[PDB]
Amino acid sequence: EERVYQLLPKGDVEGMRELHQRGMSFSPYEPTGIYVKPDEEVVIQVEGTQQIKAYIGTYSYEKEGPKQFNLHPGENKISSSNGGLLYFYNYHNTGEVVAKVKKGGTPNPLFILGKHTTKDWKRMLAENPDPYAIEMKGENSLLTMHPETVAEHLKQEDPAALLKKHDEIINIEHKMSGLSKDGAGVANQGKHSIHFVEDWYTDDYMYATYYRTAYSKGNLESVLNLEELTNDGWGPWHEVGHQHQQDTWLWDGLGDVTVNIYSLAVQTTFGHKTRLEQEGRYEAAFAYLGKPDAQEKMNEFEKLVMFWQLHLAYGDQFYPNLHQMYRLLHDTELPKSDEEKKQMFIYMTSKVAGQNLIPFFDKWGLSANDATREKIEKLNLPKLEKEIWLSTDSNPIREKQIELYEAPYGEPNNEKIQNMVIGTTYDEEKAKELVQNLGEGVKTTGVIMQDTPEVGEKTVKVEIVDGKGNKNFIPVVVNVGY
Repeated sequence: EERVYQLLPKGDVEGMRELHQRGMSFSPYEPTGIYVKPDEEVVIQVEGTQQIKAYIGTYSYEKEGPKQFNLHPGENKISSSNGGLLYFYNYHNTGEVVAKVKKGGTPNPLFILGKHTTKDWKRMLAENPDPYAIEMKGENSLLTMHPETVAEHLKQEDPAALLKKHDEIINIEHKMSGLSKDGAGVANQGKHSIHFVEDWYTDDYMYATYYRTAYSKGNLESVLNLEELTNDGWGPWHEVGHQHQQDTWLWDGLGDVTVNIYSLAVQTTFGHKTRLEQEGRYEAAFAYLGKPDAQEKMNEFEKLVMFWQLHLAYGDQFYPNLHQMYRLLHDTELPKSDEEKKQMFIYMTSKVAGQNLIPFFDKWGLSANDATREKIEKLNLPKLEKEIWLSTDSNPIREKQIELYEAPYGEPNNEKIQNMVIGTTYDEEKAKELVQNLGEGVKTTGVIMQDTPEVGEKTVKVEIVDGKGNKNFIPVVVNVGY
């Protein structure tokens, strides 16, 4: 027969990662529900002008990593020694690409939310007894699991409710990161989903890396059981949070601290008490509240306290604004060491809050130097009027809640990938031609920023600004060269 695919332009995962200042990429996978046997050839033709990429094998699902393929337009034939599930990758930002599989491959269960009913699901399982894998695709999530594991932990008649909840969790963490589906620039979440994989070939408990999050055998209950995902899902919340964690305020000792900021966000949004409160981490942390070497003698979960206190003090809009402001940093102001990251955080949080937070950080053993103190001083920020360093979830000593950052709107010049010499940080005219559809009173500054100075079809950032002084970075695809 013939299975055809309409592959919408999803964009580049690495481009969004650098834009978001995140440490690992989201998933580039577009599931097909086709399984390719080892050393079996598949015939796929690409109808259209643009080319696409393909995968055989699933990240963290087999012993060997997946094999990547560069598919040129028209008829194409590829094969893989290890075999595996077929995926496509339309890394372009515009133009849908038609890809039809007319030879090779075997049907593999793929449930798609908002497209398949319980009837389709029941039929899907019956037609494919004991399959290679079960795949369940939501709006923002992809699940690749072993069938026996799904049979054990899926407590509904279809994966729909499970996929709805996974998307909700992901949307919560996107929001906490100041990322939205229709955001512009540093507020654009991108069009790539988060991948959840059952890994039978690792000893790690749970982990997160590039392109996916993974869960070792025996530890999938909180991923597939809807009730456990909602009530005891700290695991998957944490791993998803790890893919949101931005490095610019991640110094040594925060690796398993700031990730849980997103975890606490999910836990409270579902109407539950915080892990800090239920483990009494507050009382333990307050034992170091004032100590000169407090930060050194505190553990990972104790340091988490001061981060959550900022959220409770200035409302749900704090960390969304903080994430965005960090993405707007120019190359020269990016912190390049743990010490600089610490000092930067004191300044950035103060600017977001709109208050001098130096005494708050002083109490938690994070002292600002004279340069930082002076830099904050020039902002003429009002003092703290309340002691927010004693704040808990059972005691919300808030401050003035702040508004959400309104980033100026702009679009890439997807009409033609232009030229730019590597190392270009300022060019008034080329920058103007790189963007489209600017908001009222919105213009380019001429500032251009490539996070990782590489030559080729790479993503660079173009700075825009409105009348209020607010700025944004518009990600555009440019042909960089020597």
